[PDB]
Amino acid sequence: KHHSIDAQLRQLVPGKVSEDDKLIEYDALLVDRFLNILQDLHGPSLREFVQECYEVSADYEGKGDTTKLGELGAKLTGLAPADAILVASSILHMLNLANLAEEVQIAHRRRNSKLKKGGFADEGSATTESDIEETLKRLVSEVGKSPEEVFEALKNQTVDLVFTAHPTQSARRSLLQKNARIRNCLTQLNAKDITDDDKQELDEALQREIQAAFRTDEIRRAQPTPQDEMRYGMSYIHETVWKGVPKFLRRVDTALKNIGINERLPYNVSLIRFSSWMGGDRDGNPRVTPEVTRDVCLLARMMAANLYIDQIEELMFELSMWRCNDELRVRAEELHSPPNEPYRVILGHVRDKLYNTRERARHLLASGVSEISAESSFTSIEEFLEPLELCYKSLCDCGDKAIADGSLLDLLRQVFTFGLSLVKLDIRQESERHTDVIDAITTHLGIGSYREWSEDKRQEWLLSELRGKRPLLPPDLPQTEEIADVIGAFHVLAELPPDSFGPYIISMATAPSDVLAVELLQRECGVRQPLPVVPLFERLADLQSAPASVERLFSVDWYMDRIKGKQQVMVGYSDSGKDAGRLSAAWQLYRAQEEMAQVAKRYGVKLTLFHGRGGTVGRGGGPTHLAILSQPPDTINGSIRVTVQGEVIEFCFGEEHLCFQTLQRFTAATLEHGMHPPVSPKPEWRKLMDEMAVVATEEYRSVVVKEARFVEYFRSATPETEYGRMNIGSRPAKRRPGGGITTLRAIPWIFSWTQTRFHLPVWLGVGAAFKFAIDKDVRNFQVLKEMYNEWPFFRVTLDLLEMVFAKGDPGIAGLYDELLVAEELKPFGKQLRDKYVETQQLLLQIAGHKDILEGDPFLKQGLVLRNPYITTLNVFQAYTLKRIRDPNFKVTPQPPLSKEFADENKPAGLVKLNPASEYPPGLEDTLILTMKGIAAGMQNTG
Amino acid sequence: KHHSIDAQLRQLVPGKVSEDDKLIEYDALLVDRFLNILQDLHGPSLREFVQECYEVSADYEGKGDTTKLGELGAKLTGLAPADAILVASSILHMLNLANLAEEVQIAHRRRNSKLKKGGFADEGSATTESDIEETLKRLVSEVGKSPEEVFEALKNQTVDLVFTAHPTQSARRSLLQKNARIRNCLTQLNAKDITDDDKQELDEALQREIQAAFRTDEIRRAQPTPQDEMRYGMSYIHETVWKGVPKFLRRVDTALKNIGINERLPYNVSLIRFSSWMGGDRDGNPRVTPEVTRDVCLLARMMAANLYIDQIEELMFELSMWRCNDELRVRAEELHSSTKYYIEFWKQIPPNEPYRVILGHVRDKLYNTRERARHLLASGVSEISAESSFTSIEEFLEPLELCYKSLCDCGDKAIADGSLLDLLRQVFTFGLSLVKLDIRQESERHTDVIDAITTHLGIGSYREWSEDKRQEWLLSELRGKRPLLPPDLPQTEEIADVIGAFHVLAELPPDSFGPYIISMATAPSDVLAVELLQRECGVRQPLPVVPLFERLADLQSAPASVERLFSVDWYMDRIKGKQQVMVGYSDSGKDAGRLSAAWQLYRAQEEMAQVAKRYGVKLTLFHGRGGTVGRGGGPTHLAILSQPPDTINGSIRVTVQGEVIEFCFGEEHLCFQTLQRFTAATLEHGMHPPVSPKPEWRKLMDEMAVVATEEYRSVVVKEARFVEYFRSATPETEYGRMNIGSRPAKRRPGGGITTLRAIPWIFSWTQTRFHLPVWLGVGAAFKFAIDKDVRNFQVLKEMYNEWPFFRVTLDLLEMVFAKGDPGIAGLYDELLVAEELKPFGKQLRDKYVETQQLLLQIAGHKDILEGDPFLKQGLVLRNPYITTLNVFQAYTLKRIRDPNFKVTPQPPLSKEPASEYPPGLEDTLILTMKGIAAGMQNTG
Repeated sequence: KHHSIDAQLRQLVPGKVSEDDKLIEYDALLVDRFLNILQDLHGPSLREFVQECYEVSADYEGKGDTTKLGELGAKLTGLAPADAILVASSILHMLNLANLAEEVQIAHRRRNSKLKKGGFADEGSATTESDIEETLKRLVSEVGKSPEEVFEALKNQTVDLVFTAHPTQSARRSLLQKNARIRNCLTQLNAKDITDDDKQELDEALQREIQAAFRTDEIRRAQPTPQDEMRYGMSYIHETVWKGVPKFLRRVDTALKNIGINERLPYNVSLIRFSSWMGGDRDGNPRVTPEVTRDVCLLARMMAANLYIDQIEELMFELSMWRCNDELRVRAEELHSPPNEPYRVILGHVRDKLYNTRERARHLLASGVSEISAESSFTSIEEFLEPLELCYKSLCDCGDKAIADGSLLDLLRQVFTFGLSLVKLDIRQESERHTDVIDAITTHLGIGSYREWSEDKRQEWLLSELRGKRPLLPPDLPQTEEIADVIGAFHVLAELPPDSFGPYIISMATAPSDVLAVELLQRECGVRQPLPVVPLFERLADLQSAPASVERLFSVDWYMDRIKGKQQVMVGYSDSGKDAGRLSAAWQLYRAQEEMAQVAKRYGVKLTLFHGRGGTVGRGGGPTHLAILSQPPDTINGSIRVTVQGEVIEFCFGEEHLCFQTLQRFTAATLEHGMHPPVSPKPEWRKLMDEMAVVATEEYRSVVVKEARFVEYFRSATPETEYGRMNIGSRPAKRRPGGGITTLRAIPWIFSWTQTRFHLPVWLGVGAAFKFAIDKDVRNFQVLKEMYNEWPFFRVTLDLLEMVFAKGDPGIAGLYDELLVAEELKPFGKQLRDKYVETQQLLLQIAGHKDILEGDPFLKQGLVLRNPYITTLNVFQAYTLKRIRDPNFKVTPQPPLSKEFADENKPAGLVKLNPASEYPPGLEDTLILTMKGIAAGMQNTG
Repeated sequence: KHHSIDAQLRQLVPGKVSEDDKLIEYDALLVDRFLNILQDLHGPSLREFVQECYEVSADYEGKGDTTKLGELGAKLTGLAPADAILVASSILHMLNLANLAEEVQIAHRRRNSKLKKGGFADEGSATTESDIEETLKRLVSEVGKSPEEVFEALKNQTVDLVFTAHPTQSARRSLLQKNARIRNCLTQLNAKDITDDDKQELDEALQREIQAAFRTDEIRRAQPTPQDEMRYGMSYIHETVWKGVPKFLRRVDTALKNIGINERLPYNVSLIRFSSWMGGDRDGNPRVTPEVTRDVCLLARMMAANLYIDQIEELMFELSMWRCNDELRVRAEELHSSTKYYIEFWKQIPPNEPYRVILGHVRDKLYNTRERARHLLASGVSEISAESSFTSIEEFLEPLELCYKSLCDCGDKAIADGSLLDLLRQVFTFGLSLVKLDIRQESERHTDVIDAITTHLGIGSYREWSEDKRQEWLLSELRGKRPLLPPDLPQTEEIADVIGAFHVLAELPPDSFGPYIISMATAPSDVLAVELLQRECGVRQPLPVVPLFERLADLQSAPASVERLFSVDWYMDRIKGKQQVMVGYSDSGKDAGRLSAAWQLYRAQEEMAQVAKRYGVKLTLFHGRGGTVGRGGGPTHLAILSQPPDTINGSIRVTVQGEVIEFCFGEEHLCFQTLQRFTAATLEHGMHPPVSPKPEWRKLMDEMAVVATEEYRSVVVKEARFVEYFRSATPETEYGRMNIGSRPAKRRPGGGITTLRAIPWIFSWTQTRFHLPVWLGVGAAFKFAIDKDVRNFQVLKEMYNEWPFFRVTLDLLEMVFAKGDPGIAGLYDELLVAEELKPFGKQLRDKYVETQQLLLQIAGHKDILEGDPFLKQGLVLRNPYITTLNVFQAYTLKRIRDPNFKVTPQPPLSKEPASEYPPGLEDTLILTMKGIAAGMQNTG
C-alpha cells in the first residue's frame, strides 16, 4: 500500500478540540510506521488487507450502514488460521499504539483555564479540574477555612488505592518499558528546535521500538499462574508509582507554602497507600490457595527490598559529606568494627541488612525455611527507619537540612507509604463458606446445626463463645476440601507478620452474624493479631438492612472492644446493579451510606467505605474528582479506599505525568469533600428517586429474571459461553451451573455484554424509570433537568451512563443477533435494542445535550478514535463465534496471504494461547485475541 | 546580603555575543544562589566579605589599576586562619560554577552559519567548525572524492585519545554527577513553557545541589596514589564517554546515509580508542612500581566488567523475542542444562526467551570475570577458573555476534541495529580493559641495566661503548639464540625496578597494554635496548617500542635514527610495517623556546614521513602535552588540518591533558562534539592536505628560529641570576616541597632549568599569569624579521592568513596572552623578589608587551582575541575569581617564606588537619594553586 491512515481519522472527529491537539497526527504517525513494518515483514497483500479492514470499520463509524461490516465479515471468513491470527494481532497492536498516543497527548496538553465554567461540573474532566493548589486556595478563600485547618486535615488523611487483576491481559515490566520508549520518541520527534539528523535518528528509533513490540507477542503468552499474575501486577508500582509518590508529596509541600504554611508535610504522613487483591481474594476462586497467599506475601517483600536497595545505593553516592552528629559519629565508627564518609557507612549497613531481608524471603519461598536470622534482617518498619532518621537528624543538626530535604526525604516518604511489603494484601471469602465451617463444628460437638439457627440464635451463641474463655475448634474435626481451604487460609494468616495484611472481607454479607462468625474463626485458628473484619453488602436487600446490621454490631460490648472505634464497610456497584439494575442500586447505596454514617456518628466510630468495582469513583482518569465530591456529606472524613480496576490501570498509571494527576485528584477531592460537602438533596428529589427506583427494578427484573427465554438469548448473543470454556479470565464464571443469572458473577455479566457493544447491565431499567417520571407529572421533566444540573450525585450517575452509551453500538449488537441468535428469539433482541435507543434519547434530554457526550469533546474524541480497531474485532468475533458453534458453516477458503518462512512450526504456532486446545486450531486463539482487544478498547464500563 | 553580582559582570563584557547568549545570566544565577547558601551557613558578614573581594577583582579587570590589588591583599591579610580557608574555597566553588554555566551555554548554543567566512579559519572555533556530515559533503562535492573512497577511509581510521593525570585536581564520580544535576536544573529553569511550581521546585533543587557540592570538600593531606589518579581518570569514561561513542558512531552512519552509502559503519571498526598513562608512566616517578602497574590493569578489568554487566542486563530486558535461528536455539537449549544473587532476573529464565538465556550466561561469565580480577588483586591468586571467565575479547564477542546474526536471520536486523549494535561497538572500542595502558621510562635507566649485565658477564661496559658498538652488540644478541640476563645479577633498586616492570608486563594479558615509550630518546640504541630487555625478561608478546625525542637536537636527528632502524633486518621483521613515534611540545619548547620548537617539529614530521614512505612503513605520531592538537575544545579541528601533508593517513595519537578533560568530556553534548571533530579533521586531512609552504615562508621560519632560540637561551640559560629570579617570582619552590605534582620536580638537584621538568616549568609560570615559557623568544624573532626587510611584514601577514601551521601557532599564543596579566605578575615581583632583581623582572615584562603588540600586528587584530569573541567572553568572566586567588597566593607566599611569621589573633567573621606550616597557610596556598589551575586550564 501507499496511502496514510490520516484521512480516515479526520472524518471521525469534528475538528481540533484544543489548538495544541495533535492526537490524529500522533495516531497516524505510529500506525503508518506499524503498517510499513508489517509490509516489510509479511508482504504487501497482508498489509493491504489489514489497512482495508481498518478503512471499512472507520467508514462504518462515519455513518452506520451495517451492510459494510457483513462484507468485511465475508472477507475475514475463509482466511487461513495463520492469517486470521496475524490480522487480529495487528489490529490489536494498532489499538495499543492509539492508546499510547492518547496518553502522550493528555500528558503534555497545555492547561487552558478559559475552559472552566465555575462550579462542580468543572471537576468531571481532567481538562477543567482543579489541581492541589487551586483546591487549597478555594478552601481558604471561598470556604473560609484556616491554612492551619487545611494542614491538619491533610495530616489526618489517607487515600488507599486497591489493585485488582486485569480480566484479559497481564503487563510485564519489559513491555511497559517498550511502551515508554515509544512515547518518548513521539514526544521528542515533536520538539520545536529539532535538527534533521536528530529527527532522522529518532524516526529510526521509533520504527525499531514498534517492531520490537510486535515481535515479542506479549498478546500470545498463555495466561499465567496466580503468583506470576501478582508479579506482573506490581509492574506499574515499579515503573511509575514508586517514584511518583515522592514527586507528588513534594508538590503538596509546594501548595501549602503557597497558602502561608511554611513547613513541609511531615514525612510520617500516610497520605497515600496501596493494597492488593491478587493472591488474597478467593471468593469463588479455588485456584487461590493458602500457599498462594503465603507466596504473594513473600514475593511482595522481595520486590520491596530490591527497590530499597537501589534507592539506598543512589543515596550513598549522593551523601558524601563528612560533617555529622555526635550520635552518627559514634555509630559510624562502631560499624567500622572509607571512614571519613559517615552517611555512606551507615547506609551501606542498611543495604546489607536489606540483602539479608530479601534472601530470607527468597529462601522461605523456595524451601519453607531459612537459616538467615531475623536478627540479620529488617523485621519491622521501626527498625528500618532508625538509621534513616539518624541521618536526617544529623544533617539538619549540622545545618544542611536543605540536603536532607532532597532524596533522603523522598526515601523516608517512600518508607511511610510502601513499608516493607509495597502493598498490603486484602483477604476476601464469601459468607456461606464460613457458615459451612461453623456448622461442621456445631454438629461434630453435638451442639446442633448452626446452619438451621435463626439470625439471633446465631448471634446469641457466637457471643456466648466470644465472651467465653474456652476454645472450640477440634483438632480432629472432619473437614471437606472447602472447609480445609478456609481453615488453612486462617492458619497462613496466623503465621505471617501482621503488616502484610489489610482487612478480611466477607462477600455476600447479610447480617451481623457473618462478621462475628469470622471473628470467632480468626481466634479459634490462632490469629494472635486479628485482621479487621469488613462486610460486603452486594444485594439491594442487604444494602437496605446494612445500617441496622452495623448498629447491632456497635451495640455489642465485645465488638466495640475489638474494633477500638474504627469500622470499614465495602460496597459494590456492579454487584448491586446486577441485582436490580444500576439506577436503583445507585440510589439505595447513597441512602445506605447516609444512614450508616449517622449510626456510626452516634456510637462514636470512624466509618471507612471501600468502593468496589463499577463505581463512578473508579473512573480514575478524571471523573473520579467529581464522583468523590458527590458522596453523601460526612461519609469520608479523611479516610477512603477505592478499587483500581485493571482495565484502567494503564490509563491512570502508565505514564509519569498521568500517574501524578491520578494521585493528585484522589487527594484533592477527598480533602475538599470533608470541608465542603455537596448540596443536601431536596425532598422532591428524594421522592422522585424513590419512585424511579421501583420502576427501574421492576423493569430490570422483568427482562433479566422473569423472562424464561432470557438466558438462552444471553448465551447466543454474547461470547459468555466461550469466555468460560476458554483459557482467559482465571475464575469459574458462576457459582453453580444453571441457576440463571442469579448464580452468574459480576465480571462475566459485564464482560459479556460489553464485548458485543450492547452494555445491557449498565442502562437497563433507566428508560422505564425516566419515562414513568415524565408521564406521572409534566413538571417532573423540569425537576430531573434541575437535578442533573444541581445535584452532584445525579450528575455523576448519568455521566457514567452517557459515557457507556458513547462506547455502544446497536448496529454491531444487532450483527451478533443476525449471526448467532435463533430465528424465534430475534424479535426479543430488537425489543431490547428499542429499550436501548429509548433510554439513550431520554438520557440526552434530561442532560440537555443534543448528541452523546456534548460538553466533553475531549473524552468523545479519545473514544471515537478507538472504534475503527474495536469494530474490526467485533466483526471478527461474531463470525468466529458462528464457525466455532456451527460445525459445517463455511464460506470460500482463501489462499494464504502472509509470506514469510519455512523455518516455523506452523501448527504449534496457531495455538500459543492454549496448547491443550479442544477447539479447531486457530479459532480459540482468534477468539481470545478479539476478546483481549475489545476489552483493551472498551476499558471501564459498568 | 542583598545585591546581585550581575552588574559587575556586565561591565567586563558589555553585550551579547549571539542572540542566544545567556552566560552572564547563568553565572549570576548560580553564584547568587551560592552566596545565599554561604550567608545561611556562615553569616552575613562572611558572605559580604567574599562578595566584596569578588567586586574588587572584577573592577581591576575593568581598568587595571595596580593599587586595589594591594588593598584587596590588605583585606585578606586580616582574616583568621579558618576564615582564610573558607574564603579561598568559596572563591574556588564560584569559579567551578562559572565553568559549569559556560558548559551549558556552549552545549545549547544554536549554531549560526552566518558567522562562517569560508576557508580553514572556520575550523578554529566550535561556533563555526564543520560537523561530520558537512566535511563528508565537502570531501565528495568540493575535493571530488567518491563516497566509497570516503567510506573506505573511515573504515581504516583510528583516533587514539590518551588520558593523563590532572596536575592538581581530583575528579570523583560523585562530583561529576552533582555537576550534571546543577547543569540540568539550569537548563530546565530556562524552558519558557514552565509552570510556576515546576520553577519553584527546580529552584529548590538547584540550591540543594549547589550546597551539597560545597559541603563535600575537605582535605589534601596525602597526595593521591597512582591507583587513585587512575580511578580519577576513569570517572569521565563512566559518566560520558561509555555511552558517548555509540551515539557518535550512530551519527556517522546517518552521515554516510546522506552521501549515498546505504550501509552502517561495520561494528568491528575501532574508529575511536582510549589509552591511559596513569600507572604506566614511571619516567622520573618511582612512586609508580611494578605492582602499581599490575593493580591498575586489574582495576580496569573490574570496572569494564561492571559496565558490561549493566548493559547486558538492560539488553536482557529488551530482547524478549522468541524467534531465533537454529544455531542460537541449540545453544540456548544447551545452557538450560546447567541466577539468584542478582536483583533483576533472579528467577530461572524460560527457554522460549532464547536471547535472554544466552545473555544471562554472558552475565554470569562477566561476574566471574570481575570476581577473578578482585581475587587476583587481593591475594595474587584466584580459584575462579579462567575457563569460567572471559579471557579474550573474541571469546566475549561470540555470544553477542550469535544474537546479532540470529536477529538478522529472522528479519529483525532493525532490532539488532539498536542497543545490540551499541554494545558491539562498545566491545570493539573499549575491550575488556576500558583503556590500554602506555608504559614509559627514560632511556638511561635501560642503559644502566645493560651495563650491569655486560660488566657482570665480563664482556665490558655498555655505557662506554659508542653508538655503533652498542648497535653491533645489541643485534648480535638479538639475532642470537642464547639467553643473556642472569638470575644471579646484582641489582640496585632502580635496576630491579626496570627488570621488575618487564616481568609484570610478561605476566599480564597483551590486550592490556599499548606501547613502551622511551623518554629522552636520542639514538637507535635506545630502541633496540628495550627490545632486548623485553625478550630477556620473558615478554613473549612484546610491546611496540616508541621513542620520545624531546630536545631540538634529538628532533633534528630523528629522521636519521628512524632510517637506521628501518634498514635493520631484525627490526623490520619485528615491527612488520608499522612504527609509532612520540613528539613533545612543552618538552621541546623548554629547550629552545616555543617558536623554534614548533618549526623544528614541522620539519621533523615532514622528513620522518618521507623516510617511512621510502621503507614502506606506516608512521603513527603520538602528540604529547602542549600541542595545538591538545586544545580539545575546538581549535584541535584546525590544528589537525594544519599538520604536514601525509603525516597522519588514518592513524594518530593525542594527549588529553587533565586541565582540559572536564571542558571536553564533562557534558554529554560537548563530548559528542569532542569526538566528532577529532574524527572529522583526521579523515579530511588525509584526503585534503593543507597548502605546501612557499620557499620564502620556509626561509623566514629558518631565520626567525635562530633569533628566537638565541634570545630564549639568553634569558633562561645564559643569565646567571635567572634561576634565583624564577624561584622568587613563582611558587615553583612550594609546588615541589608540598609534592603537588606527586612527582619530583627536577631530575637532578642543580643544573638550572635543563634538569627541571616540563610540567613544573609551565605550571609555575601559569600560576603568576605571566606565561613566560609560551611566548619568550617570539618578540625578538618577529622584530628581527620586519627590521631586516621592508617586505617581511607583508609576508608574515600573508602567512597568518594563508598557512594553517602559522595560524594555529599564533592563535595559541593569542589565547595565552588573553589569559595573562602583567600587573598581577608584577605584584608577585613586588612582594617576593629581591630589590636587586626587580629591574630584571621589569625587562621581562617589557618583552611581554613587545611580543603581544607585534603578534597583534601580524594577525591584523587591534585587541586580543579580536576574531574569537566567544572565547574572549568565556575567559574574562573567569578572571574575577582567578585574580582574587592570585593576590591571595602572593601574600600567602611571603608569609610562608618568612621564618619569623606567626599568626596575629583576629575575631572570626563566620558563625561557625595536622599541618607543619603556621595555621592556615598550607591549605590556603593549595587552594589558590588548585583554583588558578582550574581557571587557566591549558596554556603551554
